[PDB]
Amino acid sequence: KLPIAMRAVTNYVCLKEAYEEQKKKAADHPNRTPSIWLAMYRAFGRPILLSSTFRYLADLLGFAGPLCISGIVQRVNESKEFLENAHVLAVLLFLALILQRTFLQASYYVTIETGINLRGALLAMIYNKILRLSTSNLSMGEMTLGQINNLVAIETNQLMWFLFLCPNLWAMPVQIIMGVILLYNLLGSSALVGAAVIVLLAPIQYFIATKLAEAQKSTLDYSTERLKKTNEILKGIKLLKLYAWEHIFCKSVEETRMKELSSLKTFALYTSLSIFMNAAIPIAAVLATFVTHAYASGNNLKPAEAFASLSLFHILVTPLFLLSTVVRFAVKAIISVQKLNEFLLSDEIGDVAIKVTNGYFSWGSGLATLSNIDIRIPTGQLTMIVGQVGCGKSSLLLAILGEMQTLEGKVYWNSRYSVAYAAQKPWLLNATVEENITFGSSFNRQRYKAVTDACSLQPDIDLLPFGDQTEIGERGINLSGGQRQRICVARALYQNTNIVFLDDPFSALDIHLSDHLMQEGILKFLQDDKRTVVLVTHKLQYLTHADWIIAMKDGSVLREGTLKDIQTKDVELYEHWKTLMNRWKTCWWYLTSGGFFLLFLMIFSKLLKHSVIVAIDYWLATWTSEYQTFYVAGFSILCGAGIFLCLVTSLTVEWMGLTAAKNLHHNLLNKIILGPIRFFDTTPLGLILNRFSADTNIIDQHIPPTLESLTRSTLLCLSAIGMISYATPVFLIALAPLGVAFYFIQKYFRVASKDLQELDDSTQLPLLCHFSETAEGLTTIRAFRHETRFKQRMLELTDTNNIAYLFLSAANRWLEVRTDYLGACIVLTASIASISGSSNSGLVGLGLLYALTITNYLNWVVRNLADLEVQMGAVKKVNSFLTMESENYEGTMDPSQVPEHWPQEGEIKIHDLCVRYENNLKPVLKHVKAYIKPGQKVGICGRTGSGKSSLSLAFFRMVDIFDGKIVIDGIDISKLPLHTLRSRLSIILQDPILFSGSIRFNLDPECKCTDDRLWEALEIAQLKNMVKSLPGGLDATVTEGGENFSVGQRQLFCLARAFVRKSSILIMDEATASIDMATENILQKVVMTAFADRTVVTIAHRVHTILTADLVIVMKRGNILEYDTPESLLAQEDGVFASFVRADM
Ligand SMILES: CC(C)CCC[C@@H](C)[C@H]1CC[C@H]2[C@@H]3CC=C4C[C@@H](OC(=O)CCC(=O)O)CC[C@]4(C)[C@H]3CC[C@]12C
Ligand SMILES: Nc1ncnc2c1ncn2[C@@H]1O[C@H](COP(=O)(O)OP(=O)(O)OP(=O)(O)O)[C@@H](O)[C@H]1O
Ligand SMILES: Nc1ncnc2c1ncn2[C@@H]1O[C@H](COP(=O)(O)OP(=O)(O)O)[C@@H](O)[C@H]1O
Ligand SMILES: CC1(C)Oc2ccc(C#N)cc2[C@@H](N2CCCC2=O)[C@@H]1O
Ligand SMILES: [Mg+2]
Ligand SMILES: [Mg+2]
Repeated sequence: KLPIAMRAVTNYVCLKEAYEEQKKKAADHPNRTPSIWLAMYRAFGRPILLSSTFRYLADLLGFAGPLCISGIVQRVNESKEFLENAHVLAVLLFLALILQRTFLQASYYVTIETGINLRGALLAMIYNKILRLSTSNLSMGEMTLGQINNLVAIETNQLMWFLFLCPNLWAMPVQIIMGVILLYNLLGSSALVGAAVIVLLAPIQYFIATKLAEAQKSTLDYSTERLKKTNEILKGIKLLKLYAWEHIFCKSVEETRMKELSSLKTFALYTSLSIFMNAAIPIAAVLATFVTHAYASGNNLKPAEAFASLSLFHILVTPLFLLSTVVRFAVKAIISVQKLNEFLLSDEIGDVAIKVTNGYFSWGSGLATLSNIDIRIPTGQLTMIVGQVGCGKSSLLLAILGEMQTLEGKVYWNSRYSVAYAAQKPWLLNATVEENITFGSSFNRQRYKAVTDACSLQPDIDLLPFGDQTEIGERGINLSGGQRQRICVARALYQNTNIVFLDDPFSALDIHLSDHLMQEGILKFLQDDKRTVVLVTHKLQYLTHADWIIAMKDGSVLREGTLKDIQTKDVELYEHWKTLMNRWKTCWWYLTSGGFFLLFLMIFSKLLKHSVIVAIDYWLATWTSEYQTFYVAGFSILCGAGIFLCLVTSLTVEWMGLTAAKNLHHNLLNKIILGPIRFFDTTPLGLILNRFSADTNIIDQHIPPTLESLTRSTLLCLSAIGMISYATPVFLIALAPLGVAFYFIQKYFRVASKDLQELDDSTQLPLLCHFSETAEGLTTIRAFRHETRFKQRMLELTDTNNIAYLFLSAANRWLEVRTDYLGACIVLTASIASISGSSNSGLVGLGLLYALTITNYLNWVVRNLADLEVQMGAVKKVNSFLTMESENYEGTMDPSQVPEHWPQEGEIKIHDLCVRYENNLKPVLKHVKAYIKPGQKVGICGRTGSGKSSLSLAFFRMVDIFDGKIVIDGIDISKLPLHTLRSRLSIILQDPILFSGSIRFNLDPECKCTDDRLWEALEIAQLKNMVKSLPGGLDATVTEGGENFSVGQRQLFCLARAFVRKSSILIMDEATASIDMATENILQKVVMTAFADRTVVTIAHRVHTILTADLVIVMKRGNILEYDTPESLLAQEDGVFASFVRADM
């Protein structure tokens, strides 16, 4: 499989020991952080020393070119002592070249091996950190799941790619210095003038690296923010599309994209300037050197010395080809490792089954949310926790589990035992249903059947494509909320632990499913195993079954004991409870996106640049062919034109890249956000967010540099071929076999590369997904204490990905070795042809040194072409989304007919409405006919899967209608533009989607509302006091996903978000699912007293709420059964509504 040295386990252990030694060294000092760079050096240095040794030997052998060219030229110009023989020197040059290529490839192999080992070790380190970091980092905005995913995907790979190129940073300097030292021998003091111009690259490149570092840090910041906004959009597309807020968030994302593109333009300008200097300081150095020699040494250059010096200049230029690449990658890797080091230095976690005494706990801030927690959980009994929204129940659970730092008090666990946690926000991995329910336990069909029948999952799973073996979660078929929650509770029940913490498992479930889970699942199945159970529920009707009762108010336990104990001590609380219960082509498109003028300007400028650059060498050959003002003047004008064209060609390609990136991302976003909701339901969010993050990163930052390096290399190779063939017209014949050979090796490479490439992208996706599903749901993994198994799985997956990437790199090295030997053969053939069949004593030299150039740059041509193919793949992925269906916003009703206040009355008539989600699917709604008067209170009830939500989303045309007319105030909604319909009606969904920013930003993203109405709304939604007490008032922050607030408070914010709009029709779809009964009653009273004029349709979670409603509808499999007042339906014998009321009460 993977050799032991290359396993992620050993590399991780080595890097971890190095980093722990660094942490010791840091503990030695105050304000001296541990450094990843020294840890990595100490751990993985010896391989890098080996590769550096190979590189130095390669450079020393590369200096054989100058000597051999000098000898060959001198001999063409004019035993065993025949080593001067031209052919002998040519053969020695060929052998030196093959040996240099062997050493270079050995160095590359060692470096890539080390880079892959280090990538594995770093991913292991940050994965263990994920398993260690406290959730208060994500809850308070310290960081986000997206940032951690960015670490795993972009930043670690950026460090790895830099480490591939690392030996250059110290090898390129040396190779340059040696060159100067040799030039000085041939040319005397004149060569010191060129040495100064070359030395100036060090200050210049350091300055440019400073500027690039600043620009890259800014780009990374704005990329983080833009991806945050994009992810929040994609996750909440339903709410945005329902509120007509799509374009507002699109505009904000575009603003952040503009800032990111300004930072990218600074980075491109300074990258384009570094390329200009690396190219034009050699032109200037050649000028200075040879002009000075012309006017200092009276003796002219003999051809041998001239060509030796020119070859030394070529050997200097080769280092500077890759200097821009290495400075770019080093500047990116420095930022990357700053981010990694910030991540790895963060906050980390610190009878009677559980006994908490005098416990003050806080959510990683400094102010206590729980105080005076004196509780005990009796062993093997049912403990129920009851409290209004935001009273510390989930806080209490995650405190016992130790997930929030303790300020005072103790918890005793008569080290922690494995506790089965069913979190309030259910978490599902990307495995099958069976894997999520078993969750790392031996399959037992008897227990599995018992659990599945206690959670009523059987009818729901047999409706799935592959019953019980269908992939679930992100990247798989998306289950409804109730299905996901019941799968999570099934997971909790199936495990063989003794303590089961269930945090409100009945939020999404209806009355029948909830009662079934309570009777068969908790009271019967768990009490048979005699397992401790802690329930956090608002279902007060279940308090009769409770064995122990904890009551929580305002963060502190108000009273604790059996029901009778509470009745005897706190008569008030018991009476309150009783009252409440009432008892390719893509490449051409990328090039053309410039506009047919940037492309042709680029290509013509590059060709002219190389024409002049090669004319410089031809001119030097002709000039030194003597053994003057005219030659100096011609040389100067050629060099100046070369510098100018270098500047132009540098700018053009980067500008092309900028424009292409901007247009690609803009089209992608403005087409994704206009798609139908069916597209987002069907397509996994991963397949879209990856386009937005990884493919966008490639398009922005990876394609322009690869393309420019490819063009430079290919034109250097073509220039060398042209010069050689001109010097020796016979070489063209020799170009027939070799060229053909090229075409073959590449061919073979492809049929493997492609294959391996697919593998390397199919084995990386699991790994990344793991880092996701552990970053999310971390508290669950640490509640079951399955951290060891997840570490093992991460090591396995990273080993697999490393095997795949190692084979990919091995194929690349195969092709590179083959092309290097082909280039050595090209050099040999050109050398022989020039020695034997060239006219002048100067053309032999040009042919030889340009053959050397061919060998030097053909390798880069091949490598960069392969990389550019793999990246045009990503451009193809991004372009694929411009063929989406676009929701029809146009509308047909003339805007003149639509009044200025269209829902002015709020009377809805639904005539023969039949709704389906996709064509050739079951009609969820069947010939429903409804008539709600203006200013009428309508309550719709039914069992899960009865089309309540379909009937709700019908008004906003998020479900495709087969037949039926929905007339709101005399207008068929089918004619209106989508926005005038979706903006003038307000709907409160069941899932509390919440965006990052202030409270204001979540209540009115347009900022078109005064603070007074925001306070009115937050008063109706019962959140006025909590916001008044919050640090920043209405400007208080809301971290991504609303994690810093309770679930109930998230829902109440979602209710205020609807109350602000103040439209005439309010569709409340199970809005009080997570709200407790105490808050829910007062909230309903206030909403009825405030919206008494408007028309509200309430799809109710409990029938008690819709008892005081003007009209009641009961749905059953898409059919309205009873249509009358609640009194009539109650008085009907054996009626459905009457049965609902008994169960709910
Ligand atoms: C000119 C000849 C003799 C050698 C060609 C390369 C070298 C000049 C070396 C010596 C100094 C090196 C540069 C000096 C330091 C930096 C900055 C470094 O990034 C940072 O320093 C962080 C940014 C910051 O300081 O805020 C990235 C590598 C780089 C460009 C180095 C790249 C390789 C350089 C140019
Ligand atoms: N992840 C979190 N990070 C920081 N503060 C939090 C977090 N969750 C809740 N809080 C704060 O803790 C207080 C208690 O909320 P908690 O999380 O215990 O809700 P809960 O009572 O379990 O929820 P509900 O009963 O509505 O389902 C709230 O004021 C909230 O501000
Ligand atoms: N996103 C969806 N795409 C296709 N069909 C769905 C989707 N959601 C629900 N359904 C189907 O429509 C029917 C009614 O679902 P729904 O309207 O969600 O019921 P409820 O009113 O209880 O929410 C169900 O039988 C279900 O199979
Ligand atoms: C004028 C010369 C000495 O200086 C430069 C400057 C920039 C670049 C580039 N890229 C290349 C070169 C030399 N060439 C031209 C073809 C191969 C090579 O090394 C030039 O012969
Ligand atoms: Mg809760
Ligand atoms: Mg529903």
